[PDB]
Amino acid sequence: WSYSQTLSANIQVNALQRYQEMIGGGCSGAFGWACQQFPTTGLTPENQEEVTKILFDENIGGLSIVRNDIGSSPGSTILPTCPATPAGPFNYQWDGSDSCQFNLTKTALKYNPELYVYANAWSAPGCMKTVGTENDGGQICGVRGTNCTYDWRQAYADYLVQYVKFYQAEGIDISLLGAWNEPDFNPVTYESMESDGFQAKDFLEILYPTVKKAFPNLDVSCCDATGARQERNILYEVQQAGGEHFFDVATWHNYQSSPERPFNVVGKPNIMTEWADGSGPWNTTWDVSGQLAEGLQWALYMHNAFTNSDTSGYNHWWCAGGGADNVLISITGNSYEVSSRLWAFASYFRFARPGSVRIGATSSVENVYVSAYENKNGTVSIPVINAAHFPYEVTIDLQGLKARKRVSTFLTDNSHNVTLMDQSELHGSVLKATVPPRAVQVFWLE
Amino acid sequence: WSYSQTLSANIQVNALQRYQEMIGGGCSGAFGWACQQFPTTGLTPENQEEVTKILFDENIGGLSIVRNDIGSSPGSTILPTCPATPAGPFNYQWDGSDSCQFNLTKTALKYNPELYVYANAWSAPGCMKTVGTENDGGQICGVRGTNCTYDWRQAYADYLVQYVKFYQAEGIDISLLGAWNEPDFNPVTYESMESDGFQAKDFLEILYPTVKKAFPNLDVSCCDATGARQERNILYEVQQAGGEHFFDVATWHNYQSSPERPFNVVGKPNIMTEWADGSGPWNTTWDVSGQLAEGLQWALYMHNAFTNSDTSGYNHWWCAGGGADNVLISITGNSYEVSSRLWAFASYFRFARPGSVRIGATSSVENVYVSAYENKNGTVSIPVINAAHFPYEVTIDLQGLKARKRVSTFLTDNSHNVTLMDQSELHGSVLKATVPPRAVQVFWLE
Ligand SMILES: *[C@@H]1O[C@H](CO)[C@@H](O[C@@H]2O[C@H](CO)[C@@H](O[C@@H]3O[C@H](CO[C@H]4O[C@H](CO[C@H]5O[C@H](CO)[C@@H](O)[C@H](O)[C@@H]5O[C@H]5O[C@H](CO)[C@@H](O)[C@H](O)[C@@H]5O)[C@@H](O)[C@H](O[C@H]5O[C@H](CO)[C@@H](O)[C@H](O)[C@@H]5O[C@H]5O[C@H](CO)[C@@H](O)[C@H](O)[C@@H]5O)[C@@H]4O)[C@@H](O)[C@H](O[C@H]4O[C@H](CO)[C@@H](O)[C@H](O)[C@@H]4O[C@H]4O[C@H](CO)[C@@H](O)[C@H](O)[C@@H]4O[C@H]4O[C@H](CO)[C@@H](O)[C@H](O)[C@@H]4O)[C@@H]3O)[C@H](O)[C@H]2NC(C)=O)[C@H](O)[C@H]1NC(C)=O
Ligand SMILES: *[C@@H]1O[C@H](CO)[C@@H](O[C@@H]2O[C@H](CO)[C@@H](O[C@@H]3O[C@H](CO[C@H]4O[C@H](CO[C@H]5O[C@H](CO)[C@@H](O)[C@H](O)[C@@H]5O[C@H]5O[C@H](CO)[C@@H](O)[C@H](O)[C@@H]5O)[C@@H](O)[C@H](O[C@H]5O[C@H](CO)[C@@H](O)[C@H](O)[C@@H]5O)[C@@H]4O)[C@@H](O)[C@H](O[C@H]4O[C@H](CO)[C@@H](O)[C@H](O)[C@@H]4O[C@H]4O[C@H](CO)[C@@H](O)[C@H](O)[C@@H]4O)[C@@H]3O)[C@H](O)[C@H]2NC(C)=O)[C@H](O)[C@H]1NC(C)=O
Ligand SMILES: *[C@@H]1O[C@H](CO)[C@@H](O[C@@H]2O[C@H](CO)[C@@H](O[C@@H]3O[C@H](CO[C@H]4O[C@H](CO)[C@@H](O)[C@H](O[C@H]5O[C@H](CO)[C@@H](O)[C@H](O)[C@@H]5O)[C@@H]4O)[C@@H](O)[C@H](O[C@H]4O[C@H](CO)[C@@H](O)[C@H](O)[C@@H]4O)[C@@H]3O)[C@H](O)[C@H]2NC(C)=O)[C@H](O)[C@H]1NC(C)=O
Ligand SMILES: *[C@@H]1O[C@H](CO)[C@@H](O[C@@H]2O[C@H](CO)[C@@H](O[C@@H]3O[C@H](CO[C@H]4O[C@H](CO)[C@@H](O)[C@H](O)[C@@H]4O)[C@@H](O)[C@H](O[C@H]4O[C@H](CO)[C@@H](O)[C@H](O)[C@@H]4O)[C@@H]3O)[C@H](O)[C@H]2NC(C)=O)[C@H](O)[C@H]1NC(C)=O
Ligand SMILES: *[C@@H]1O[C@H](CO)[C@@H](O[C@@H]2O[C@H](CO)[C@@H](O)[C@H](O)[C@H]2NC(C)=O)[C@H](O)[C@H]1NC(C)=O
Ligand SMILES: *[C@@H]1O[C@H](CO)[C@@H](O[C@@H]2O[C@H](CO)[C@@H](O)[C@H](O)[C@H]2NC(C)=O)[C@H](O)[C@H]1NC(C)=O
Ligand SMILES: *[C@@H]1O[C@H](CO)[C@@H](O)[C@H](O)[C@H]1NC(C)=O
Ligand SMILES: *[C@@H]1O[C@H](CO)[C@@H](O)[C@H](O)[C@H]1NC(C)=O
Ligand SMILES: *[C@@H]1O[C@H](CO)[C@@H](O)[C@H](O)[C@H]1NC(C)=O
Repeated sequence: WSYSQTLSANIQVNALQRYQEMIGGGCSGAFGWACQQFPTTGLTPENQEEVTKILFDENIGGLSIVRNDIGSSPGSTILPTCPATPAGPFNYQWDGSDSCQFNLTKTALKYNPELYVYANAWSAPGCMKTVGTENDGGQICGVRGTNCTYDWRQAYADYLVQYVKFYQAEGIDISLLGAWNEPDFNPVTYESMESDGFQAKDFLEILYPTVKKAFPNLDVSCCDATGARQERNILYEVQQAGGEHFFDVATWHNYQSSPERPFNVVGKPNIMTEWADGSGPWNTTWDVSGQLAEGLQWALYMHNAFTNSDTSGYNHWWCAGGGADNVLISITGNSYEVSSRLWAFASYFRFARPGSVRIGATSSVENVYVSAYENKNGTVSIPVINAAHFPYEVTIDLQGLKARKRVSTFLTDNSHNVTLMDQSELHGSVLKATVPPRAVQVFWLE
Repeated sequence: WSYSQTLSANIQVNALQRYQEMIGGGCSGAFGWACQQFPTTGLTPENQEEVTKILFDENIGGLSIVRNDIGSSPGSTILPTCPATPAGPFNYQWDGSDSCQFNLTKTALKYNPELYVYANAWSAPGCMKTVGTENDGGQICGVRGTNCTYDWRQAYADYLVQYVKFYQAEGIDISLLGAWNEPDFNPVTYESMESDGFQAKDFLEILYPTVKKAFPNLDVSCCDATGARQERNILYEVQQAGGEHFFDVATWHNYQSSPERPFNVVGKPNIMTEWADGSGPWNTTWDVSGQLAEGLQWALYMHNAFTNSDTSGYNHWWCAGGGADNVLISITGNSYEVSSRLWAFASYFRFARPGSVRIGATSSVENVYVSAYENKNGTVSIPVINAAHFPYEVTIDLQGLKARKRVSTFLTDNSHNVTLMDQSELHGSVLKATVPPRAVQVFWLE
């Protein structure tokens, strides 16, 4: 809703003030959701291509991250049968599908050559865990606080690297490798594995050099905790245990604690690697209810992470399929619907491409939000969020961007999906525009 | 889970550093949940008393806040029929039940004489709203951005004060009065009413002096937003509109944004007035899964709010009844179970009573959390949370508490519910103790 009233906001953007390097937005096809995106029954191949294109085409959804589950379940793992001991031999199996995640990754890469693939294990194979199963939590055999018949840490590291090798041989580079999912949480009934930061360091001291020996440019994550506070606690313990230099990227989920402050690592970026409305019905609205599933709220959640926790990437849970509101694109039979959450993603990532750097942006009005990003080639994005219920006349002072010639204005609200509204020449360093209520307006400077 | 390892933590507590004044913990019986706690069949009257005592007895749950819905629905409102215009006559009705909330409040007061009652409207009567119904959001007629036939603001203020008068005539003092619930959110199907901060100020400028004339010590809240960020935006706008001194307490819910920083108001306390696991099954465990419903997680959520957003009070959603995990005590027939979330509440509020002041407390270990509270009468509570998975030997240095002579130690973990562990004489200003893994240990100084 909105009403007639106009106020003003002053914004200053300063390319001399520089923060994090951005990675992008993304989603997962884990647990067979990639097969709902690529079913070859119901959704036609034309429509499966279109759905993936909507997500990963720079000009539409703008996404760049595909997060794949290194599976550990019957029929989803590269190690369906384990050797008796870590001496092996190991019989690795690749079916060219990987629960259709290979299809998802290959197709996303077709539409986005800058794809950032995150291979993330939810559990080790059960044979290398205290509980003897990929379900029900438990620990990698060989970290402190375990008493298994053998130390399986090297074997688990080698297994993760082999998964990466399968994708490399198909011509797909992995960008990030993770060995846990939500290690602070035991869901019991599906792939899971628990850890504190001391036990995590006990594994990372083996994983990290093993990875760099095979793939010197492959980054290692830690540790996909359920929330920001749980991640900070694991990060503290990893560093306390001596493992500061055994991971490269802090990864965390937004389910069980959300941050308003940075993470407790120096010199490492962070990615929010999973979040969704896990309980509500399928939803597409931008700003009708004010509920957390809506697109405008996701624009605001992302602004908070990028400006207050210096976050470099942001992932929905699933890309496309069933699962009610857990996807960005809902698929039923040969039909699909796009949630306006994707246009919140696009408002950031259609314009701030991988390698862009967040730069200084301030607003004189608390709920007229602004951030700004400078691409490697010097183009600049300024996504402004008018979270108020009436229009704001904004004035944007540009510092450090004198080499800019043109400005294009894009709008997302209840009747606009990143719509091009205006294009003008830049004849000074000041932008003036009226931002509609409850909207994201992106100023694209070239 | 835990393992064998011991590390140490240094803690410093300083009564010379002083923060917020505490109000307490509590819950609601709105929407008929008080009638599930006091039912006409099933739970016996003796068990109804016992459930209320478990919540509000200082020695058990330690809660002090009862949050009541000033109802607006057929059968639950003090204004069953509206006059045609704000001139009235208003035919107010008091049935002495208030959807059993009177019984909840009167029984809670019997177990806690310091009960802090928060009377909170979810919506104005439909006749005073733009939408003509208590459901489906909409605005108080007469705030900016409305074009109703009449300005109903004074009438709504008088109606809220009359509700308070009915309670005060029955011998129950109301401590806080709120005119909206989640004004950033429209659930459509139940009592709701929307507002931005400008519109809220337009009503608060009438409600506030109306309230203080009738009840000079009755505090006014604003505005029970669905999350911390939504509350900050409304508070910004109320103050931008000129309304800084038309409310007394900032109220907010933890559903759609959680804080790690203070709220944007000077000289006013804040209360987190509603949160719960809205979707999961009924749950009582302390630390088995690591899921957000668990008692240990709630202890940590409260620590975060009290130490990082200076929060003075904390409410579950419902007190007791059905509704899966939305209650602190589940009732089925003549049986009940208590969630260990209640022992997280007690770890703070059994010992930090109304009027206590949060004092300085630091820990040398990130996930050994500490806070500290000084009661008006000089006793001090120090709730330490060992969020690690092994025991910590803590050393607590006490500054500014020379005149305390005794310490009692209370423990909550998977096998203890605020159990008295030890009582010792206080020699010197140094406490030493081993805090078990995944536990809240309270040091009670007298
Ligand atoms: C400051 O401040 C603070 C805070 O506030 C404080 O403190 C506090 O105080 C309060 C007041 O006083 C209190 O309360 C109270 O209480 C009571 C009871 O008591 C009892 O109990 C308790 C508890 O117990 C439990 O716990 C424990 C621990 O753990 C254990 O051990 C036990 O066994 C138990 O257990 C159980 O339970 C639990 C839960 O609870 C569980 O968990 C478990 O498991 C189990 O089950 C206790 O504590 C006590 O004891 C104590 O004390 C005694 C004396 O009495 C002694 O002898 C002992 O020894 C002890 O002490 C020790 O310890 C402790 C701990 O425990 C420590 O702390 C110390 O220090 C020492 O060391 C007992 O046993 C009650 O009764 C009360 O009530 C009342 O009041 C109310 C209000 O307030 C009301 O409502 C009610 O109703 C009543 O009323 C009545 O009374 C009054 C007076 O009293 C009046 O006024 C009225 O009117 C009425 O009257 C009527 O009635 C009567 C009778 O009663 C008659 O007589 C007449 O005539 C008429 O008819 C109260 O509530 C609390 O407790 C406290 N806290 C703490 C923590 O401590 C302080 O004090 C201050 N200070 C200053 C200086 O000021
Ligand atoms: C600095 O970095 C910047 C960031 O990267 C960079 O900007 C971006 O550059 C890239 C690379 O060039 C651009 O991406 C290309 O886009 C081509 C299509 O371009 C045309 O369509 C665009 C989108 O059009 C929609 O949106 C507009 C804005 O709302 C509307 O006006 C349109 O009507 C249209 O709307 C429809 O779709 C919307 C969703 O998209 C929807 O909301 C709406 O409702 C409606 O449905 C237009 O922006 C663009 O228009 C501009 O350019 C034309 C000139 O062509 C002008 O006439 C226009 O007036 C306007 O100025 C175009 O119309 C793609 O074809 C291209 O694909 C190729 O490349 C990718 C990989 O990048 C491959 O995967 C793909 O297969 C293609 O490969 C083929 O070609 C390449 C060479 O092109 C070759 O190498 C390869 O081997 C193969 O042969 C690519 O995706 C991106 O659009 C730019 N973004 C922005 C925001 O501008 C910037 O240029 C850099 N600057 C410098 C100096 O380096
Ligand atoms: C400290 O504080 C804690 C927290 O309050 C107290 O611990 C809790 O106590 C309550 C009761 O006071 C417990 O609830 C009861 O649990 C028992 C045990 O159930 C378990 O074991 C059974 C085998 O003996 C098993 O059958 C159960 O499994 C069934 O039920 C679960 C429910 O989740 C379901 O998921 C399964 O699929 C099964 O269907 C379970 O594993 C249980 O038997 C009790 O049932 C009785 O009462 C209920 C009414 O509540 C009634 O409906 C039943 O028919 C039956 O009459 C009841 O559920 C609770 O589990 C405890 N929680 C924890 C974390 O321990 C603790 O007691 C306090 N300490 C002290 C000293 O007081
Ligand atoms: C900008 O981006 C937004 C967000 O992606 C787009 O808006 C969404 O568009 C989709 C379709 O692409 C909409 O989904 C469709 O909504 C229709 C309306 O549903 C309402 O009204 C009917 C009428 O009775 C009710 O039955 C229903 O419950 C709703 O109240 C539906 O009719 C559509 O149903 C279709 O699919 C189902 C599949 O089971 C079939 O049963 C039907 O027969 C039919 O084939 C569908 O659900 C969605 O509502 C839009 N959301 C919003 C917030 O607008 C914009 O289109 C896009 N802009 C542009 C220009 O493209
Ligand atoms: C999420 O978005 C959906 C649409 O994708 C909204 O669906 C509406 O549902 C109500 C019934 O609950 C219908 O009367 C409307 O016609 C639906 N709208 C449309 C456009 O189809 C749903 O309300 C949204 N939920 C939230 C919480 O915002
Ligand atoms: C919340 O607490 C309940 C107990 O109140 C836990 O219940 C267990 O549920 C599983 C199935 O999900 C049963 O097999 C167990 O027997 C139950 N335990 C008991 C003691 O009844 C439940 O697991 C907890 N949920 C979370 C997420 O922690
Ligand atoms: C997935 O890709 C493989 C080869 O990469 C192909 O054989 C198979 O048909 C694809 N599956 C779907 C459902 O598109
Ligand atoms: C570990 O397990 C083996 C085999 O059960 C047992 O012999 C050994 O004592 C255990 N180690 C410890 C330290 O308990
Ligand atoms: C509510 O309180 C009155 C007076 O104490 C009592 O008579 C009535 O039975 C109570 N109602 C219920 C449902 O317990």
